[PDB]
Amino acid sequence: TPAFDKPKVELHVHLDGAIKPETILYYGKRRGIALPADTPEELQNIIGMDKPLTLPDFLAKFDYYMPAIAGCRDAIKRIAYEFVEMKAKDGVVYVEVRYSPHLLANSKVEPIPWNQAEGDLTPDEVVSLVNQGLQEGERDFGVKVRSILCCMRHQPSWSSEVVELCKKYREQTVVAIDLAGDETIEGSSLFPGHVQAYAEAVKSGVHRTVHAGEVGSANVVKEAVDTLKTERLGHGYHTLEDTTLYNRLRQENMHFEICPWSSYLTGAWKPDTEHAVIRFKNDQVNYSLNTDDPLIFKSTLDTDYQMTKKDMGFTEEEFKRLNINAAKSSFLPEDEKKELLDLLYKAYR
Ligand SMILES: CCCCCC(=O)Nc1nc(-c2ccc(O)cc2)c(-c2ccc(O)cc2)s1
Ligand SMILES: [Zn+2]
Repeated sequence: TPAFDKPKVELHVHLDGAIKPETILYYGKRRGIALPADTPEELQNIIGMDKPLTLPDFLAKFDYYMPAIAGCRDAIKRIAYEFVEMKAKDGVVYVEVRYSPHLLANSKVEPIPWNQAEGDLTPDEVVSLVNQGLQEGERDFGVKVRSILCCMRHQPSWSSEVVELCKKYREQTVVAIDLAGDETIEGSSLFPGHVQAYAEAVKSGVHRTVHAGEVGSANVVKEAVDTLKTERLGHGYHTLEDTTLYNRLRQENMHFEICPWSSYLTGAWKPDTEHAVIRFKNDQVNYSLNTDDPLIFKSTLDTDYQMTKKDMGFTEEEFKRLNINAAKSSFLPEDEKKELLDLLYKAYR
């Protein structure tokens, strides 16, 4: 039953919310971290969702699984390897994947993530292993992979390690910075650790994306654009609350990272209304379709397309239009960006 059986691209998906239950539950055994269940199927039920949660309830899910994988050096490279296959099974020819170095680390990170004890595995080593997993992954499954390192809203003191990690591992495989986390923290956009991590990126031409607009206000989005200088938005749904902001960003041909299934499940979208993507579709916006976290949302790429295929009208034409846009909007070098594009064109006709 796949809603769109063509090659796809995906620009908004998190490593740490795309681990197989099997693998989480594997490192749980392999190292003594007691999880809330012992066969994969009920993990995917506990560590998964089907109503709007609360925000507390959502973050706590991260408190379950993460410490099985974080701190373990091979679970790292492994979730990365497993990630890439997960995508070839979706039909994706190009993915940028994101995650926070920090939150798979247990050494040289204040504060130590997830309640872990100290350690041996630094933020910087984290990225290295992710590169390996992902780029072996590329070689066997046939996906083009870049990564993207996430700044965290509630930790602007990490942010500098993030842009500089970005610079340290550039195309190999890192292409962009992000800002992610609770976008509802008061003033987190303009916290100086972040404003400067983003000005560093401009400076040293690392590409940029931001979650804004998802669960937070139009002003979150403008801060993103005007102050952190994003090239793309993470979700951006609330953009439509500010008509000039929207209008301008339609003039600017900005890229919105839509996540349709993601958004219902978060409250981000109110099940009564006109889904924002339907607007973006009717106004010809530059958006892309994305799962965001397929673990928590017990989902796959096809699920997102299915939601819109059958709940919101979307045609094959449209589906194709948006992978196009997605490719165009990628943080790939320009030579490779047009190579993606021609793949997509030959496959699309
Ligand atoms: C309730 C629905 C709202 C959804 C929107 C939201 O706030 N998203 C978030 N993403 C992460 C996140 C980001 C990157 C990452 O690598 C892992 C998680 C959060 C996090 C979760 C736990 C935490 O300690 C801090 C932020 S909170
Ligand atoms: Zn996200």
